[PDB]
Parts: sequence; structure tokens; C-alpha cells
Amino acid sequence: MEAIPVKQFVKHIGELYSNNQHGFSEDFEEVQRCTADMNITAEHSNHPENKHKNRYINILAYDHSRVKLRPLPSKHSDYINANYVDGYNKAKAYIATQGPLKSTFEDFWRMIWEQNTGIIVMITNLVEKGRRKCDQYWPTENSEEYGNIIVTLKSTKIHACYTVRRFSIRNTKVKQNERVVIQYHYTQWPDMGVPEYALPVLTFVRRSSAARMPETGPVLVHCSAGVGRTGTYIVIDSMLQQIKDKSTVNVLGFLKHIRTQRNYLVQTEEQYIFIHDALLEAILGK
Repeated sequence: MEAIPVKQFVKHIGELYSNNQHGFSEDFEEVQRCTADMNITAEHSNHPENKHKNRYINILAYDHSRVKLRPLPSKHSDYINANYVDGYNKAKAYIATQGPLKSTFEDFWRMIWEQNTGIIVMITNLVEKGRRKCDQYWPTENSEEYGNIIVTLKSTKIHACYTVRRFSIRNTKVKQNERVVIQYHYTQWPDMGVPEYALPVLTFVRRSSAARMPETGPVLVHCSAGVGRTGTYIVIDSMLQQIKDKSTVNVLGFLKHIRTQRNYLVQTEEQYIFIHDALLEAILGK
């Protein structure tokens, strides 16, 4: 399970695709099994006091990597369904989290302030195929207040496949009290499966990743559950970094690693293949 030289990676992808994607299936089954001999606790996710804070009953936040909110003058006011996840050669490069619920909007933005997050990556529409995937946690226009955080929409650019919203947020309890937060929102996403072409997503990953500023908190990445598309983004971004640093790729090894940090990151075999397509586009595009 060593790294694959980048110059051999597209050849590797041909082999994985062959025979009705046998190789991809083997890789992904190995991913799903790599948890087998591991008990990873999620006690806080399962506490009765926190259950209404989880969008999905089966999508939990592992204790050891969970993001903790500073306590409030409830013993469980520290909980949010979110985990630190490593990036390439960097611990806790991301926070992967669910699309926030109306009831967790205050927690959501409090986390963003406390963690010094400056980039939000949103990889879902609020509604897909007539189904609620995420609640709108930002102001349609001007300002909105979420607890002690006031969020102000400054500018929006709407590209073909994604939208960039520039916010300024303020903490009303701080007297240094304002920060820029940029949201990268991928908008062109099929209700079922993954986008037919990887290039639009590659472009989105490159630009949202390049927006990361030295030196700030982890980039917040969410979709609906915050595992499938979220894991897909994290692997693509991280492997682009590895390619740039060492001209090698290790999709399988890196994914088995982050799977210990949030459950189900990269949730389907189709997303696993899509990661490869995106990296293929990057390699061939050069």
C-alpha cells in the first residue's frame, strides 16, 4: 500500500476500471472493512441531550476527533456533529461536519469563530430532488444574527457550477472582533450519484483550496451528512497536495486513515471512482 508514482497513476486507473470496475470494488470493500477490527467510540453523539443536534441518527461524530465547543453557563453545550480530519501531511486540516440544522445554527457559527475558520466548503444544495438536505445558515441579504455571531453578506459571484459568497462575521462579545469568512458552494449536483464529469469539481477544489490563508483554522467542509461528498473533497484536495509535493498518489492509504477520524468519509464506490477521475483530470491536464 505504498504511494503510486503520478506518472503511473492513470495507467493504474485503467486497471481499476477494467472488468466492470473489479479493482475499484476491491479497493472500496477494503476501505469499508478497514474499520472491522476497530471500536471507535461516539458517546457524546449518542447522548439523549445531543440527539436532536444530529441531522441523521446513524451519522455520528467520533469522540476522539470531534470538535468541541467551549462550554456555556448545559454539560452538553460542547457538542456539535463535526470532526477534525487530517489533510496531506497536516493534522486537523479540515473540520468535516453535517449541514447545520436550524437548532444548531448558533453552534455552527460559534465553532467557526472559536476555531478561527476562514473558509466554508458547501457541497450540497439546500434542497435536492425536492428533498431537504441542508438548512440555510447564512443571510440571503445583508445581516443575520446567530447567538453572539453576526454574519454579513458582502458579495456573491455565481459561476456556472459553484457560487462564492463573501461574509464578514462579528462577535458581539469581543471588543479583532470582525473576520472575513468565504463560502465556496458547489451548486451543480445531481440528486443521484456523482457529477458525470470531474473537471468542474477539480476547478472548484483548486480554487476553494487556494483560498486557504496562512495561517488560519481548519477549512470547514460539509454536505448534508458531511461524510460522502465531504470525504470526496478532502481526499481530492489532499492528493493534489501530495502530487505537488512528491509526485506520488495514495488514495487508498489516505482514505483508510481518515476513515478513523469521521465515519463513512467517501461513502460510496461511485465517489471513490470519482476521486480518481478528478486526479486523472489534474494529471493529464498538465
